[PDB]
Amino acid sequence: EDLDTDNDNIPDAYEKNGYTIKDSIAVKWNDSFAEQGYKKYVSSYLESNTAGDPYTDYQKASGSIDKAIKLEARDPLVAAYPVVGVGMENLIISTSAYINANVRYYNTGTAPMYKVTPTTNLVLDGETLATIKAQDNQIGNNLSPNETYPKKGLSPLALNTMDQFNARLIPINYDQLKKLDSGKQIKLETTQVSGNYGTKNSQGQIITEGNSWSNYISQIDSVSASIILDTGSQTFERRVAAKEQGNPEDKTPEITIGEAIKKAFSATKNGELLYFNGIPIDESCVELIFDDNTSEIIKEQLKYLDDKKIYNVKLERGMNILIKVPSYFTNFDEYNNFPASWSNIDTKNQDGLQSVANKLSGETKIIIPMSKLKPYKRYVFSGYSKDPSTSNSITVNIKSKEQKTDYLVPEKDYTKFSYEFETTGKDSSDIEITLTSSGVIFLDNLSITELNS
Amino acid sequence: EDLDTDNDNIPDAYEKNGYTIKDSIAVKWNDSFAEQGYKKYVSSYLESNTAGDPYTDYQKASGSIDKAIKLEARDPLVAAYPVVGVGMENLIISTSAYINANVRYYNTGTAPMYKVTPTTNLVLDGETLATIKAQDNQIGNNLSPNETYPKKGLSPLALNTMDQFNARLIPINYDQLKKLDSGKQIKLETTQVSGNYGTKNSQGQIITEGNSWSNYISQIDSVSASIILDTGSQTFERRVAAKEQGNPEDKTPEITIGEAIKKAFSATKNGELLYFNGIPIDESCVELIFDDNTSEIIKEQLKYLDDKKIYNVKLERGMNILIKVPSYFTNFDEYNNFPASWSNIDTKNQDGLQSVANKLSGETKIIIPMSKLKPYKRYVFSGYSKDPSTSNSITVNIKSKEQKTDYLVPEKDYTKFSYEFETTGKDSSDIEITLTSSGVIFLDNLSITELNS
Amino acid sequence: EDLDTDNDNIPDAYEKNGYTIKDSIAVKWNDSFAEQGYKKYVSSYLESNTAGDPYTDYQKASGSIDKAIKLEARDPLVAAYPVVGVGMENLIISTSAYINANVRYYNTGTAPMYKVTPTTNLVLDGETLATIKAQDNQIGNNLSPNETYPKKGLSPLALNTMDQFNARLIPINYDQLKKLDSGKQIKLETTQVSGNYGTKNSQGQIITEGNSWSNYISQIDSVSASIILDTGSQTFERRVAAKEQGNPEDKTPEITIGEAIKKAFSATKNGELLYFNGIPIDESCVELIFDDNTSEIIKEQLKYLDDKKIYNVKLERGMNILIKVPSYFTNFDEYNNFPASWSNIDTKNQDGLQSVANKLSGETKIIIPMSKLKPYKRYVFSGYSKDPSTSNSITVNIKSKEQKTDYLVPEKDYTKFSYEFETTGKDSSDIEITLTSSGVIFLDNLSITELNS
Ligand SMILES: [Ca+2]
Ligand SMILES: [Ca+2]
Ligand SMILES: [Ca+2]
Ligand SMILES: [Ca+2]
Ligand SMILES: [Ca+2]
Ligand SMILES: [Ca+2]
Ligand SMILES: [Ca+2]
Ligand SMILES: [Ca+2]
Ligand SMILES: [Ca+2]
Repeated sequence: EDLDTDNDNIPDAYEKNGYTIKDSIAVKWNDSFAEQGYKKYVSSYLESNTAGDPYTDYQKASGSIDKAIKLEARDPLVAAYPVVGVGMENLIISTSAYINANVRYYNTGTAPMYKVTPTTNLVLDGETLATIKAQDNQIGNNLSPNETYPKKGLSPLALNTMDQFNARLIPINYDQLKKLDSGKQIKLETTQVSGNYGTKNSQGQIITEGNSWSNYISQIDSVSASIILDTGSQTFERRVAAKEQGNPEDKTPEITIGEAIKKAFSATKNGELLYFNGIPIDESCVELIFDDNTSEIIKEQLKYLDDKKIYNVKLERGMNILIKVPSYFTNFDEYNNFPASWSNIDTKNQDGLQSVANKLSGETKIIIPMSKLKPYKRYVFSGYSKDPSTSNSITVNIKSKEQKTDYLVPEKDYTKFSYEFETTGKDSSDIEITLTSSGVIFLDNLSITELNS
Repeated sequence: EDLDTDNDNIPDAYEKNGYTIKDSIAVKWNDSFAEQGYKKYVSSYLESNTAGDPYTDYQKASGSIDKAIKLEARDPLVAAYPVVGVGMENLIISTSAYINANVRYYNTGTAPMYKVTPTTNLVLDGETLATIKAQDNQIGNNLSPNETYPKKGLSPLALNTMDQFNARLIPINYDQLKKLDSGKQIKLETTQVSGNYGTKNSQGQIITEGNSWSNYISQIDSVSASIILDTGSQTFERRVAAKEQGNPEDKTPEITIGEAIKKAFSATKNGELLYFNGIPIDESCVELIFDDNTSEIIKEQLKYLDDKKIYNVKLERGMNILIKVPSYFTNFDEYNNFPASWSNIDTKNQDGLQSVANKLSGETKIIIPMSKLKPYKRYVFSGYSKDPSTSNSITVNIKSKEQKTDYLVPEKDYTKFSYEFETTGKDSSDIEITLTSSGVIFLDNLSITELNS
Repeated sequence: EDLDTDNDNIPDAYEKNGYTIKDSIAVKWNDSFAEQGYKKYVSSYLESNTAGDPYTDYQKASGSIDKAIKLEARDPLVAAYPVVGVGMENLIISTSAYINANVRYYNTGTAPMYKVTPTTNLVLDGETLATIKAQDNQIGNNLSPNETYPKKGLSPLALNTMDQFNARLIPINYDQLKKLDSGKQIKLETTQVSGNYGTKNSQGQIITEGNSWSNYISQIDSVSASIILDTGSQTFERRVAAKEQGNPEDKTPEITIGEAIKKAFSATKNGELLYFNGIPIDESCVELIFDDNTSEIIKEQLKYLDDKKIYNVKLERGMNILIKVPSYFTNFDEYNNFPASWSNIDTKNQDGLQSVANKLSGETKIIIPMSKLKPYKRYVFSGYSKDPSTSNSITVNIKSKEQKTDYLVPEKDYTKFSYEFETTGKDSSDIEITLTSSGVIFLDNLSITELNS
């Protein structure tokens, strides 16, 4: 109808159901609008800023905001939130002594952040040497998403001043140098970052002076769940709005984990498979990492669902989700990046997850060279196994810093198994993997994924 | 009706009685609204800000305030009040000499506090070495309730500057080092903290510039009673509005201590039992600590009440209440965390406080290992005893720094007994507890609670 | 009609089709208006600022903006965007030691930029010595396009102060001088530049105080493609607005690469040939340099087009295009700047690209003196070859740092061939070029172009 409780130019009936923006006006969603390229939006009819960002639902949906904001933040359920961190490129120490850093700022959010003023800590071993706020020489005027300051091809900015105006960074005593010579080196971490956001005033100009991102950080972090996606080299962090559990007046729409991922990362869905930029981010092709609360919530909710899939679990406020695209992934259909081919593989099957499976009759042993491996790193080998007989056990031998010999009992249906090991030393013993089964098994989606060192 | 004396969008009749917020409008409370999850609110019809905070009754009730504010502060009788303290994580001294601290700020209130600027004192023994206000490098942009700055996983921020811009902390003379070498160490206490609160302006943005928390601290502290709850590791401080005694024009609603606790901490009530987060905070399961004025007020009011319970005493302005969840608690029904089982215990009874009691025929002696004990600490052993005969006396022997031998005369009904002792030295004599009675007694709710060292 | 969705004084029908400004009002475009000197403008009817600059479509089209802005930015599809860089004219080092620079700012954009405050890095070899922001003494009040500060005839401005107020630039230790004496010299690069833009207020005056160019840099860079033109001595950088691919609500007009170049550089078109300032910038007379993404996009789009020309490819958002006017260019019609004439050239032909071709029967060898050559530089020799027989192969011998002997198979129609070599040392061996073919070939548009050293 024409009822607007929160006065954001979108009718309450349109917000409760689907709606789309055409010619800068909101209209009812129709299933025939998807082939033209339109997207269906849903938002709370009792709140103008469903996601908690400075931009209302209408501004996000109609694209009436800064054009450097990523389109993923045009969804009213996805918050435009800059994530900025400081990377320490180089360290210089020279005479007490003086210390200097070459650093570069990174942005992994959905919104640009003007006037970047990071605050950093200098910690050697537990003890924090100094806390430094960015001075006038170390302030970035612009920082667009998926971009750095200084940009690519430019040297990292210098940091040598402790306080305002002119100052020199200096350890308090010779003990710092004494423990530096022993073999202890210095970290750098970011405690907070200050910056501005852009709005259009009554004169049509863009102002970024009185608009502070710190006025919305606590609000966004309290009404949303965090989803992080790592692709080995690039990382993307997103916040998705979720409804309150015990609040009856909370009208935030409810979406699942897969729907939230698709909304936050704008991943193309080809019927059922989900692709980010041609890289499959489907549930069975990636590693999912959760904290204790999210893990227990998902385990509790899974038993009440017949499908029993992570992507079908309703998103809830306070969730932290990490997605790790496997470094090595083979499915015997369209991708096999392993430098060395597997042993005793039969592709003549039709019982696989997507197209076919691997009919293993005996054992499979793989020799992985360490040239394409990262030393001093923890890895996880994951896979999907199928055994209708449920009478054969699989024993696995993994070569690592400590030799691992483990046993597994496959189930009737496809079951995921993951084994964690650690590799230390580049010029060390070669990594060997072996798995032997009593009879004939089905294997699919074998992955090697890096974890924290 | 439609009479609004204070002009806060809530009718006076609705405020005097119960009311609830539905579709952003206030409506009469109905007993059938509780099963939908709604809450009943009451507030003064002669004051827009009943609790004394910057947010009016309508804004609190309808949730038109900053979303990082805890839901306990959505009650008009509970004030959104940040409680911020500075914890001194590490101390570094090195050459006169120079001193540096690694500190972290903590928030235990219901509202976020922006631009945290604490003021701290450096006291060694009585004499205050220096008073330091937080500089630009030591200011926290955001500080959400139940969160720290820097957040978990980040090193504590450094403090080495005395005055504005650039300065070095330094003792005035060698006497400081002379008495430091003797074995005297340095404390750190917070005298005041400066910060901002968030409000939405006419343009829909959030501004935290001219909004100071110091404009409301004295007002809140003068029209409210303080309730603190300690759970061994976490502490929560709340302020609950109370009416003036001699003022006839004060229309603040009157609530009891149990109702105030439930409102302030959002504790679930399962008929009669009260739980915070699964931890029972019922009157008989926790330790209640009061100052002299509150103690005498409660003792005076108890004699005029037939029920004779602390939680049924009307809350009054100026009250200070402390709740300490017992470290060890046994009730013989659903909880027994004592590492060593009790002696001569008979659970076959039906005269207990909730389900059953302990039928002790003789004596009970418990040997508590000091591995799960805190040395150099004062402890209290509390319990509930019942003796219909009223002819048997109970003598208790408690091993501590000084051996305690005390006598008790149980009453006809259940009576609470508390004994205070001190344990000194980790590698000291083991703690022994014994209590002997002439005949058969009923024992329930035995608790061991830590006190100040 | 009279429908204005974005309220920029231009009807939507006029924006969708062509329109022109007459007597400060927008009117329908007519084909008879071109002979009077009028230009046809197109812009999005759903956005007031199609290009993303602080000036709306009407202000750009009608010339209601600062008069120092170049007329190329009067097109609503071309953004008024200043490009400012710092050129290091001289370096002085003298005693640790002190360092001073003589520098001059350059502007290669379409808009003037007031209050220029560049930020620069001092890098010797990887390590960044210091980052310096322009102080009060090094700020340029005005910087017009194609102009410098200080202007021509004035000495470059001095830079010797590191921080605010008064400071002296100084290396941290003697290691800087130690590696300077070895033969390592210092670069200077610009990380960012701050400045203002001019707008007219309600009183008719021009204000450049609160108008910051950093509020529009990220917006312009995200909705436009960059085109750079280098003419050996002068460089011009432009941004041309392009539409979003997947957005159905993006109404930005679509133009080709040649049309975009003509719009951005105001190049006169004499039917088909395109001239910048009498220098032909036609597709076959210049070198086109693309990044990987633009190269693959253009290759993909070319196969779907019958004409198969770069200038007919539709411009797309995110494109980076570089145009290099060849240093030496001969076409046997109206231009031959080679100091030494070619060998075995027959101009009696009528099958050339524009007027005639070169009928080569045998081989062509050219001796190019190094007096008009730049030592330690990489060069490219390009040309167009035609062979209807398609039975003769052409072998080329190029003298350089390494002697190059390459083979080529000409096609039936005109085909472009490019060969890259490097010349090192002014007092080195003379450069020789030779190319021999089995039979009779057609040669046209022979060019020598400088590349990066
Ligand atoms: Ca609405
Ligand atoms: Ca809404
Ligand atoms: Ca498969
Ligand atoms: Ca009222
Ligand atoms: Ca009121
Ligand atoms: Ca009991
Ligand atoms: Ca228009
Ligand atoms: Ca327009
Ligand atoms: Ca020609």
